[PDB]
Amino acid sequence: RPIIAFMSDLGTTDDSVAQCKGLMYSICPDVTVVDVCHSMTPWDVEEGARYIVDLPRFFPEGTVFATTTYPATGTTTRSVAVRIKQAAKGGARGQWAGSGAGFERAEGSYIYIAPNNGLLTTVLEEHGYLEAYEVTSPKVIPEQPEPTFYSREMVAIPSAHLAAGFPLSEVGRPLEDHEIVRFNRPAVEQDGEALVGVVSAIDHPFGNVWTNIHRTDLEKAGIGYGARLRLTLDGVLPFEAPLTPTFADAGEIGNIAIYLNSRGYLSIARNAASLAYPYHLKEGMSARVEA
Amino acid sequence: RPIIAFMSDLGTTDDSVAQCKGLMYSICPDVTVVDVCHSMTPWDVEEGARYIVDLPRFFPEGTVFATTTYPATGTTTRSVAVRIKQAAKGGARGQWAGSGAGFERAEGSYIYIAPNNGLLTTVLEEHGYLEAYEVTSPKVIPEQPEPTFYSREMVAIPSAHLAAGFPLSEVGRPLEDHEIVRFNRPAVEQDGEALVGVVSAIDHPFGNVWTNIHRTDLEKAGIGYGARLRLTLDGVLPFEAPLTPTFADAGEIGNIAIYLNSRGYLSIARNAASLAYPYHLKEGMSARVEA
Amino acid sequence: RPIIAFMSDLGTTDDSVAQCKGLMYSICPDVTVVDVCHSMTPWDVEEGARYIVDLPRFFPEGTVFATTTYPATGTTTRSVAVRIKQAAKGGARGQWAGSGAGFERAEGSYIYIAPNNGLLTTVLEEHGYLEAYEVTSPKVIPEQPEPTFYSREMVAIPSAHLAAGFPLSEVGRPLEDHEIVRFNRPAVEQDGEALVGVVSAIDHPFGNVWTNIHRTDLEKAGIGYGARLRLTLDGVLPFEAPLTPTFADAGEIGNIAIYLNSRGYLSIARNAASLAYPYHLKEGMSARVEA
Amino acid sequence: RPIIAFMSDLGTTDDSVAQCKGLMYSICPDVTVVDVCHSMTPWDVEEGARYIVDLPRFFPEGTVFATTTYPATGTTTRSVAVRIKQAAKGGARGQWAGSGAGFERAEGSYIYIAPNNGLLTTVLEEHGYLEAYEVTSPKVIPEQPEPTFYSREMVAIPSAHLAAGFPLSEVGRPLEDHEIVRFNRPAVEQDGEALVGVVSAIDHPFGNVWTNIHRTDLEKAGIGYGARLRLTLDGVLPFEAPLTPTFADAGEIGNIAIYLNSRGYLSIARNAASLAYPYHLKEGMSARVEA
Amino acid sequence: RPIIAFMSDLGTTDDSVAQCKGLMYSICPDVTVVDVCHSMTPWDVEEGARYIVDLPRFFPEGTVFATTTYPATGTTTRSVAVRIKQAAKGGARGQWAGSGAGFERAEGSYIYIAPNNGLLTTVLEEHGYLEAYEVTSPKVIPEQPEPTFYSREMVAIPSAHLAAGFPLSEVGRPLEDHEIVRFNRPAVEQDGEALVGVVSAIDHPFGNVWTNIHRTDLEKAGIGYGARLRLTLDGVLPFEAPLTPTFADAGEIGNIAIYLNSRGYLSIARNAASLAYPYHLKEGMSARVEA
Amino acid sequence: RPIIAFMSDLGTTDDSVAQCKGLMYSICPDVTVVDVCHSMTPWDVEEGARYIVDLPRFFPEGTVFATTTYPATGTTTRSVAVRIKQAAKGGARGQWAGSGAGFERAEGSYIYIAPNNGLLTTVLEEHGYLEAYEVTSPKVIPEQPEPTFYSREMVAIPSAHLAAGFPLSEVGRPLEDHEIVRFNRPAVEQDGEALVGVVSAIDHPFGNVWTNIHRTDLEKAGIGYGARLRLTLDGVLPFEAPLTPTFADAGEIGNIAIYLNSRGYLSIARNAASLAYPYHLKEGMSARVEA
Ligand SMILES: Nc1ncnc2c1ncn2[C@H]1C[C@H](O)[C@@H](CO)O1
Ligand SMILES: Nc1ncnc2c1ncn2[C@H]1C[C@H](O)[C@@H](CO)O1
Ligand SMILES: Nc1ncnc2c1ncn2[C@H]1C[C@H](O)[C@@H](CO)O1
Ligand SMILES: Nc1ncnc2c1ncn2[C@H]1C[C@H](O)[C@@H](CO)O1
Ligand SMILES: Nc1ncnc2c1ncn2[C@H]1C[C@H](O)[C@@H](CO)O1
Ligand SMILES: Nc1ncnc2c1ncn2[C@H]1C[C@H](O)[C@@H](CO)O1
Ligand code: MET
Ligand code: MET
Ligand code: MET
Ligand code: MET
Ligand SMILES: [Cl-]
Ligand SMILES: [Cl-]
Repeated sequence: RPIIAFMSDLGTTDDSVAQCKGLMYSICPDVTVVDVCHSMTPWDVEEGARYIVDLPRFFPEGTVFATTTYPATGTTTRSVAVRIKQAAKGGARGQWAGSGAGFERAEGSYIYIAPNNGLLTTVLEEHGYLEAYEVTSPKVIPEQPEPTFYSREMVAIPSAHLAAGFPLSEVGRPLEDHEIVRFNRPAVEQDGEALVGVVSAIDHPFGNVWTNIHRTDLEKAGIGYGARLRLTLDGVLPFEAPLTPTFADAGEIGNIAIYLNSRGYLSIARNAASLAYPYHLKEGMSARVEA
Repeated sequence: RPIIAFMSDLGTTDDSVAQCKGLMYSICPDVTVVDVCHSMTPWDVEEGARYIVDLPRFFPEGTVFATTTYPATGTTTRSVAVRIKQAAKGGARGQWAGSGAGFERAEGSYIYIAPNNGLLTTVLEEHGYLEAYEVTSPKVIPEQPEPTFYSREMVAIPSAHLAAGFPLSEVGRPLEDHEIVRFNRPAVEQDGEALVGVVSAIDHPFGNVWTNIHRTDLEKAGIGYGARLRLTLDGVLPFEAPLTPTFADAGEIGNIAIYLNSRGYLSIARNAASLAYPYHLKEGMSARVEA
Repeated sequence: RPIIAFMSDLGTTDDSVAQCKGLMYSICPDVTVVDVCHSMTPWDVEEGARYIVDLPRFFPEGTVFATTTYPATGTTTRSVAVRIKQAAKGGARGQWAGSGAGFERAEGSYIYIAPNNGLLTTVLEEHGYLEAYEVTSPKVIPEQPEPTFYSREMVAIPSAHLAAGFPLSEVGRPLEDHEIVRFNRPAVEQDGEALVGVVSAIDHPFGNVWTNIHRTDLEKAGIGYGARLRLTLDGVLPFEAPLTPTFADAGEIGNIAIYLNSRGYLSIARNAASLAYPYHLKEGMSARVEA
Repeated sequence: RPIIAFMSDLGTTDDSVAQCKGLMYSICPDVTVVDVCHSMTPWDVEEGARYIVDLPRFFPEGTVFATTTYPATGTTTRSVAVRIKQAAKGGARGQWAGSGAGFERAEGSYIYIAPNNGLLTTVLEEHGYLEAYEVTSPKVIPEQPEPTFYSREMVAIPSAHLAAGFPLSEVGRPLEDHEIVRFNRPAVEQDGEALVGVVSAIDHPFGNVWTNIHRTDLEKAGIGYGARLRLTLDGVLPFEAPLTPTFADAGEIGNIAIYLNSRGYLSIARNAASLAYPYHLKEGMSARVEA
Repeated sequence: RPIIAFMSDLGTTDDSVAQCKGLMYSICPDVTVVDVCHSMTPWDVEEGARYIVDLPRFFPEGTVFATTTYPATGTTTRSVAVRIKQAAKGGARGQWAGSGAGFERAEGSYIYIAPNNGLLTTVLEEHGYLEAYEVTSPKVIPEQPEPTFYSREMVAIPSAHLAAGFPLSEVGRPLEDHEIVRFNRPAVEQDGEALVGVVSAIDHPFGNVWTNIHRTDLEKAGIGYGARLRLTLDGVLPFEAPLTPTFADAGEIGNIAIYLNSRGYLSIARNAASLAYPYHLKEGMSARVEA
Repeated sequence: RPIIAFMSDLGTTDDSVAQCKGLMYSICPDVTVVDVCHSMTPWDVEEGARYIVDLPRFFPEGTVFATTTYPATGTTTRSVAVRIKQAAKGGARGQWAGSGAGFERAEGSYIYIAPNNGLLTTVLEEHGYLEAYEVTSPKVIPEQPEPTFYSREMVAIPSAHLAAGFPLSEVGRPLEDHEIVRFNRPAVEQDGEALVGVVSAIDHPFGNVWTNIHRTDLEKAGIGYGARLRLTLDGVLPFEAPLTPTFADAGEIGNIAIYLNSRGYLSIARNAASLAYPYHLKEGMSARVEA
């Protein structure tokens, strides 16, 4: 039972995704293709990264992540295929996913295949890796790749060979670390007792607000649950709430909750109401926090 | 081949759903996860109800409906898991789904697992139930549920245990009826020969308009096909048309059809054109019909 | 493990699709359903055709394409079921899809099932057909089809019987060619050295612009890679770029690329930026190319 | 203290209008300039005509109407200057305007000055004219008119000379009737008892709906106050109300009133609420009335 | 030199206003018509009131305010004409308007003429009045008023007779106080040290935010300039700033200023930036303040 | 008959402007107040400059230009009052405004009064100045200026004193040149034969596009009428057209005209259609022209 978990920016409006899916079933008859999502902001590798980094602990070992936004499509660049190290505990407290105590996932048990454009930055940082390869072998990519559709040609297709048991180290030469392109994570700065970060995303469809201010960033300025926090978005909209586990802790429908999202990050929202949408709060706006 | 049919408000923009799907495949290797939809109006239990109520007759016996919007996530609340009684004929005339005479579905053959927040109201109304359970066992929910992601923790995960043959009655104690939270259906009033109801939905992507005025509500005011109806949306926009089986019965492209939707309810549309969109007609307006 | 590739206009907002999916699994237990996409512009047969015509080469032989937009739902019209001839090479160069030299696909290896409203126009013209049939048998459609939901009753349901091995020629009587409804493809005109066509689509979610000016139309005005082209949308926005394989060939981010899309068509876009969205360029504007 | 009543499409966003105003005061020191409005849809002569045709009765005799939208600016075309015949009674009943029995206005008492593009169509047809002239004299237009600003140069400037007592017949040679450009008024058709017309305008800022169905058109289908009318916009929105003098006659706030607007035309609206705005009703939709 | 100051909801899109203006110059040849504004929210008497209440001290004595929104147009209701008592000091500090020490304005020196619908509520409250009259005399209103245009017929027209020296007390019988319709001012409540009020308007075109929390409301909870204030709009967006005279006091471009607007009311804004528009802050949203 | 020509960003939605106008009539009974416009982009000094610079040649000698956006309101800053030198020919060829040969305007005949924030930059550039003064005297500004309404207090009021014959040099001390705040004009660069500039404005309500590429900038690259120009907005949308006097020169409705606007600058539009609006072209984009 092989599984390819598919993430791209191909959208949900035409047959793009299906074409990849057609190819995946054609290469690996028994595959289950799990859509991650296909609707990220085109070419936004940083956004992409957020969608792919938290996956491994949820999927059965041997799962293959075909993760792609490919602005460099049709160029000589080639995909990188890495087998990640730890599945890594994640979440508001840092645990294994699943029922009971969660499902402990053995190391070396997932492979990502992605453009070598930085998409895998956070994956590599949070999970580490055992081995990394340039996807150049004509046994796993087309001999005449479609100039514009490298998401299909240099990702989908070879994700399928990988799902189908094609040995990882045969896709092309090993890549040294400096050859795996990285992007720079926007850093969280401890100026004063405060923590400056950014709204790193809007949590659709609810309009919850997500900052890049991680738990660890918080537990080092003191801040843990119960703590009365002042959170300031866009530099002008301040907000006050205690840090709480969840939304209903805010009290009435509409009230502000400051909480840690399911990825471990300081977030803000309204209890059973959208905070972002009425106020057009958006990704890229700054975000300060202090108790 | 166990099937989990998945309905949520998780959206289609991040890895939320896939996280759930990963866990599903991990708990129940053989599962086929069928998306119902994941783009309901967040926290709108009434809306969600409408997407899950008519499913059972279309799915193979033994299907599990993982259905969730969970405003109460992170609280002490626990999901309910019911096995429904009748699959229940549905539709504009009330029939079994499928080719020929349709496929009759044995009683007691589907289980719903949902927040105990009322999402299951109309399900229980239309289908009745054999047994209902508080989803509390550590064998089918996390010991450390992610505060904010109870859709994953108290729904996805346990739906997978259930698909996997985990005995329903072992998820937690039996729930008495009064403990199964219900919402109140907004009622249709026979004031005069008229029927006041409500636009209960816009039928996306077509812009057809659906009222909570069910057939039985109509065949007790007399009205059946052929009948010349006056329908009045928002209290201001009147409409005249015979009740007809379908859209093309309206005649020319753009003409008004008053008809009965595939769920059995009084609806209005334009023949091969959108009624709702040019006029900004919404889920929530007043609907009124007369002869 | 046969496969139904499903394309419709039913949207991703309600349980419509899943109802069809439910029936599919019910009729053909072992089916894998592949979503093509379900968010075509309602009733736009020409658009739908675009989404279905290039699929055969991608899917394993025996794949069944349930392709539907059905404004004539509820009428006496009956769907057509064709087995296509050639899987037909496609793309910017005209190749088999897949790794290596691609996967050659035997003829007579795919069935399309659709409303007889013209959706399969391009299919039939680019792939040809071996045999065509009116879908009338009670063995594959309901005895009381839901008047408004012929996508489900006259497509999904029977697509499932055909996936399940139901002999194609037993769905209903053979249709003669003139009975397969055709729409008229907007033609490309060689007025001068120029080539007048149309923006056939906006390529979502990137905002690339696609014309109905096919490569063949190009290679007979001389035009091939390297050529400096003037492309003029809407009649007033001219555009100058050499015809190149891909986006990055435009140079800096934002630069215009004139290139052939993955379907073989002349297209225009910006390198890692949206061309269509900032300027509200929309399908249907004139499009012209010349040396 | 003579008066130039000024109507144009120059907008209220730049100094365009004021430039004309500046010239007006410069040419006719004692002028009072009355803004009619300057935010007509650019180049829409039919709309402009609506704004200028009913003014004469309101202004003191000798008033000069500088009325302009000039797409032909910078060309050899020259404005027409007419002295109108009748000030012409107007309104829902047909009366002189003002207190008491209103202010009867002598004939031959107002001059219009406009592009010879058809703007004065309705003017000439409802008021008649005594004398018409091509505005060609260097005594009233520039010797080097600004190519793009013929509203200023071929209207405002000369309107000022005429306000200042410049003899009308010395602006340029007389024009014969056939040389005064006319546009064709969309006609109201008595098909049955019904009356087919058009939504001629949206009455901003209220959202009332105005048809080109004049009272006279009404009083010959029988229709006068008290009559129960069916009015049908866009072909599908029917509407039922008695024809009444005013809005409050509809009863409660929000209720539909069918009434005659202040220009004599059949109109529809909501009592102290907008009819057109919530439903995006727009000028140009069909409009029909009957008993 | 008589002046009529004109305020209505007639908009700036057609000849409505001009028709009134035509009539005004016709009744009172020497009048100067000063537009106040014509773009208030139709029928919003409370909004209207805010536009008319602060005027008297700016205009030369004898000025006449023609102030109208007239939902009751065409009914038997009649306008009220009042001569107000004091011109009343206004502003952030409460002073006479003008150069030097300002222009002291004698009592009994302004008349308002308005629908008797409550438009004059705040005028009457802030300025008091000497005498009040029903405008019924056929010497100052038409004998056949246009049903729909009472703004013109029962306001403009008789504002002009009043400007023209027609004795106030001749317009119709005196009205006792209980006959002058009043609306209820939304009250500011001292719950705790805090002051609950409302955003009473958005200050266009800047997007400054205006509350109904008057200076006096502030100087009674202590609050005066310098004071560190917490201001909470919509119940969720808190804000902190010192109360300062003006915008630049906020410091950097973009910073929040809490200040008293030119009408005396607690306001909030961004220094040289819009506060309302990016966040879609709107009239009707609550507004708390506390130091 | 003294004229105050008024330009501000006060908008047209409240009584702001009228407050100013009231004071104007109160200080200078005989004044005619001419609105320039009041809807400029708040605080956008560059924009405002463009609305006030070309006025003088259109107004009678002695006219006073009250021109204001005042971000610094409430601060110690004080307005500047200058008497300009030349009225300065303007336009697409450079002429006096008016009928015949136009009306020559004597030097030293207009005064501008404005915030000393740079609003007057291009005025002083194009017109030069004879004398400049700090507006400080209590005789022409309030002793207690309203902190927030310096447009009224330090502009409207004193413009009225000036219209009223109050000696310019008595408003406050003479200002040396370096004390008259200037902004920097964004410059046009002759890189190659090309001219890079900027869309300096959208010409509302037509959607014509105005560049800061002045005629003289063009007649030194050679370019005069007849010349075939390539113009490139936003760096992406190219355009080809002869330089022509006017719009109709483009030929058919909708065709592109490249021409020189009434202020002398290079502009682009569609003949009797909007260029800017369908394409969302904005004040601020890059403009580039070549041959
Ligand atoms: N106009 C474009 N500029 C830059 N990159 C683009 C463009 N269009 C598509 N892409 C990329 C992203 C897809 O994942 C990928 C599919 O191979 O193609
Ligand atoms: N702002 C919110 N307030 C209250 N509850 C919220 C909020 N956002 C998401 N949720 C809930 C509902 C999801 O279905 C559910 C999935 O765990 O999470
Ligand atoms: N308003 C309408 N007029 C005509 N046809 C409509 C309408 N809405 C849906 N449809 C059709 C097309 C879907 O594919 C189809 C699903 O069976 O339903
Ligand atoms: N793009 C354009 N095409 C054709 N005509 C236009 C355009 N813009 C303005 N106008 C005209 C009409 C104004 O009344 C007039 C003012 O003289 O300028
Ligand atoms: N549809 C309407 N419902 C209620 N009131 C309306 C409507 N249209 C106009 N008005 C009012 C307000 C104007 O000031 C006034 C002009 O006399 O007419
Ligand atoms: N938010 C603001 N920040 C800074 N200044 C502002 C603001 N709003 C108005 N103004 C100024 C500019 C007006 O022209 C001027 C009229 O007094 O008031
Ligand atoms: C708490 S909402 C559950 C889905 C959400 N997007 C998340 O990952 O946390
Ligand atoms: C153009 S890159 C992404 C694939 C594209 N939507 C296609 O159909 O080719
Ligand atoms: C309809 S009430 C306001 C006047 C309206 N705009 C008219 O033209 O009559
Ligand atoms: C401070 S902005 C000046 C105009 C504003 N609308 C007011 O009355 O205060
Ligand atoms: Cl991040
Ligand atoms: Cl108020």
